[PDB]
Amino acid sequence: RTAYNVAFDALKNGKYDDASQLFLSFLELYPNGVYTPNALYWLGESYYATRNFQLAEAQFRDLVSRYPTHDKAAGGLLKLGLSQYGEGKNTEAQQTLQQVATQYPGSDAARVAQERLQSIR
Ligand SMILES: [Zn+2]
Repeated sequence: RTAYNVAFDALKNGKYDDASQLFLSFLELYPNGVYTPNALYWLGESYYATRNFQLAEAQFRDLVSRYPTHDKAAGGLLKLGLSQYGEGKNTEAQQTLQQVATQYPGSDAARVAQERLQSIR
């Protein structure tokens, strides 16, 4: 049990403010560790959960940029687009959701991105 687990447990319990502080703290210590991509993703999700779309955008963008082949990257790009939609940036959001199907064809994330894209229209 380490700092990642302490952060993850706050998230599991729906304590999003605590989880954001703890994952932010984790990322200060681990700018490029084994669980860095995971932490960027979950920090993004913590922010997304509380409609902090600008804060979420930074985390998901970083994740996809730096770890494009990581397990979390497809979902990260999906949530980047959803965060941009949350910011009211419809053009940029549609572009990003389109990117999920292009860069991560066949992924669960690509499917969801297409569903959300059709709803945005
Ligand atoms: Zn934006």
